[PDB]
Amino acid sequence: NNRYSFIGGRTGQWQVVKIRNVLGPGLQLVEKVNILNGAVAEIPLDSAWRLQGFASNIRYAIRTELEALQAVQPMLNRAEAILAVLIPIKKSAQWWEMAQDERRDIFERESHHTAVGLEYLPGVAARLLHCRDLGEEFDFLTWFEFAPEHSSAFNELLLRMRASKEWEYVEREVEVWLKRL
Amino acid sequence: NNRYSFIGGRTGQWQVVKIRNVLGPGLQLVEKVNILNGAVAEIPLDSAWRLQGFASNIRYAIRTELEALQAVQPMLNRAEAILAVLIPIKKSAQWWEMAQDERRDIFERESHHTAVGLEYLPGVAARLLHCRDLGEEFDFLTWFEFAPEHSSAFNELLLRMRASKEWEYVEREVEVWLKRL
Ligand code: HEM
Ligand code: HEM
Repeated sequence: NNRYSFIGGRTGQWQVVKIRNVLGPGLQLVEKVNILNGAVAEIPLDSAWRLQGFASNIRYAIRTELEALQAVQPMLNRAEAILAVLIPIKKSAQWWEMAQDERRDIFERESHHTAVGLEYLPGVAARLLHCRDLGEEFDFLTWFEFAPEHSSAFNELLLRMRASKEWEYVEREVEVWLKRL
Repeated sequence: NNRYSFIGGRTGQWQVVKIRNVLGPGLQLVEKVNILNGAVAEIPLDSAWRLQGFASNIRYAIRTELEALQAVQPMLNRAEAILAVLIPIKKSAQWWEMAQDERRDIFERESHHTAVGLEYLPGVAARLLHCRDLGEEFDFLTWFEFAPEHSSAFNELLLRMRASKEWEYVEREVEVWLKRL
């Protein structure tokens, strides 16, 4: 199953440390996030929101970039990786109307998204889910986990990405900061 | 809503003319296809199969190709376009493991998918739905409609595509020929 749900509520594997509503409408503060490898039909009664997305095929990375990523990408659930961040992201209609070469050029040629990100592996385990096609309010769910010693580096990564040409097309973004229970 | 379901059975807006089980397991012959804008969990007991997929963003076409397509592409639902063909397609695992530059290279540089297809517009209207990400048995639902005068031209297009490098990665394919009721 390539579908995952993130339920904000009073149960889950992750305790919410804080929620930062970076751009556009935020997400209601909750105690925990519950991650499930499947679709959940309705938001539970005592829960505040449900996000969902699916794992999918590569859209932009070229073979040499994939080879570099797979060489350093860490697994999930490392013993030391007790911190995580869930960052749902929505991109603008102007982004989605662009052609494939236009979006690839902004993504890598102009913003160096992969090249910049590669600097912060193997410290940071990063994963991507897609959800525009499900009709969700966000387009992507991005997931990161790392040990506390890499907290400052991860903030530096965020600083760099938010200044990139690609981020001129981000129109909604929320950070859910988490600690493993 | 970008989700569409295709229910093969006794009712629908389209009459089945024939089903050509081109490659791999076919689809049961039915009287009609009912097309619904949205997901459907269950189908009538009278129905034999359900297909589903979603409309999505461009994955391969570059700006100059989009410009050429927009200049000649017809709209769906032309009064004259009383014939349609629903062609579900599944590509191999080897295809999906490839990186984005590798798949683009096969799609256009080697197979001339868009260049060949442009030769059959404006006669043929077309739409692409995606469903690998939904866990479906096919990867794509492709849709084509045209006036009867263009049936032989469409069959020629099929012949040219099935001979391309890209089609060496197609592992399941069915043609559901339809007439608008
Ligand atoms: C930590 C190191 C990172 C690496 C190695 C990395 C690498 C990548 C790669 C290779 C892709 C393209 C996947 C594809 O071709 O389908 C991608 C997509 C994406 N990443 Fe990153 N990334 C990193 C960090 C981040 C961060 C910090 C964020 C958000 C703050 C982020 C948000 C996204 C989004 C939204 C996409 C989807 C882009 C689109 O399809 O338009 N990534 N990432
Ligand atoms: C009739 C004229 C046609 C034109 C102008 C055309 C053009 C295109 C274009 C530009 C794309 C890329 C869409 C994107 O970038 O996301 C595409 C994708 C596709 N087309 Fe066609 N095409 C035609 C006919 C056909 C036929 C006859 C078939 C099957 C029998 C077909 C099957 C597909 C499939 C399966 C894809 C998705 C490829 C993938 O994502 O791997 N097309 N077409």
